[PDB]
Amino acid sequence: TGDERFYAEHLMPTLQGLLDPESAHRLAVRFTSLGLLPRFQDSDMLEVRVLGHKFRNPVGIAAGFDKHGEAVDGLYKMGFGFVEIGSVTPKPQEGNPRPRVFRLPEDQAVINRYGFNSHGLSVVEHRLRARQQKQAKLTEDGLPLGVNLGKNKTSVDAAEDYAEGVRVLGPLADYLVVNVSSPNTKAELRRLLTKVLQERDGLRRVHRPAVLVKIAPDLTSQDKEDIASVVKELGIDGLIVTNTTVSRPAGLQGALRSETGGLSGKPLRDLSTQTIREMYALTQGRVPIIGVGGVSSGQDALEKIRAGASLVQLYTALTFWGPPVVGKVKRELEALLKEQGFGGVTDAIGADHRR
Ligand SMILES: Cc1cc2nc3c(=O)[nH]c(=O)nc-3n(C[C@H](O)[C@H](O)[C@H](O)COP(=O)(O)O)c2cc1C
Ligand SMILES: CC(=O)Nc1ccc(C#Cc2cccc(N)c2)cc1
Ligand SMILES: O=C(O)c1cc(=O)[nH]c(=O)[nH]1
Ligand SMILES: [Cl-]
Repeated sequence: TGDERFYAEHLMPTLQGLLDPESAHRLAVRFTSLGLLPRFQDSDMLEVRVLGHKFRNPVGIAAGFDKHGEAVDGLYKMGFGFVEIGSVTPKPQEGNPRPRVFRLPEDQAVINRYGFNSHGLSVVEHRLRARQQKQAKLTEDGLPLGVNLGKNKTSVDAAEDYAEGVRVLGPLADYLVVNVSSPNTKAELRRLLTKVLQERDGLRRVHRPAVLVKIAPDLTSQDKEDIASVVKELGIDGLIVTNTTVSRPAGLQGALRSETGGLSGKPLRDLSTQTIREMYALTQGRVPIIGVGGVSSGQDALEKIRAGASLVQLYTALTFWGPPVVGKVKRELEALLKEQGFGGVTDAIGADHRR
């Protein structure tokens, strides 16, 4: 380990006693944008090709860490195979009043109710424009960029909010995420998606992103049936499974366990894996899934891959372990793939459903 141990057992715990969660978040974004990051060689086993793109490795940074697109380059430096920014809202909005981010150290969990604090499409548009061609080279080198699209608190036409997002940031993105799963803000989902896809199809070819839908882990069985049906009917390019949970699993110990918000981290892990498993089966393994929820090790990552994920993301784990957790997850995942007889990540995708 080395750096891993220093960060996990000394640094992060020190920073956590000195800074509230949102200050820590804000300072992490600044340092990451500045390249102030701890100083793992990518191997051919971790490469994934999906959503029409090469991913040097399958470990991405989930939405919500870089909501405004300020640290994209620093996140590739940290070793993420792909970066997702957002959620971005059409117009700028401040989000919920503070405090709105809460630490549950005894559960390796976080509760957040940011409320889609966003700089807005226009600010984020120019931020991405200033590095558009640098990003084109990154994408070509297997380091793609995703943009997560939200809706303003006050909007009166949710589908037009997403359509404006497709129009404004779609041309700068490798894939788009239609986030219909924040807990902080069937033919009707079909209405929404039909309209996002038509707007996406209306973009010039070199500027035409894949479109993914991100779902909650709190869906009824009927909701998952209806989502799987529409996704396959409309040709949605993939799913992100899952957002945070508004449930509170039995056994939470943190004093702030009853704060309103979505719960992330280790108590969400297997709820998210089970939702990946179900969605993979309802879509017959034909719809790429990015698996997200409580990933902090190679075993966490592989369990979601085996359940049906082509790619994984993490966020809360970064808040406890720091940047070295990216190399840790990737090192452990490679070793586990060899240990279980998988030629590479690709071979492991959905492996549980074939056993
Ligand atoms: C503080 C915080 C903010 C988040 N903001 C967003 C967001 O704006 N949009 C989004 O789709 N997901 C958001 N998420 C969800 C993450 O992208 C991810 O789905 C979730 O936290 C599970 O992964 P994790 O357990 O590894 O963190 C947020 C999560 C956290 C903890
Ligand atoms: C809620 C939340 O976002 N929490 C959080 C996220 C990230 C960090 C960090 C960090 C870090 C550590 C070393 C170098 C650099 N650039 C950044 C801390 C807290
Ligand atoms: O901005 C938020 O509060 C937020 C959005 C989202 O999609 N997920 C989450 O946990 N929080
Ligand atoms: Cl648990």
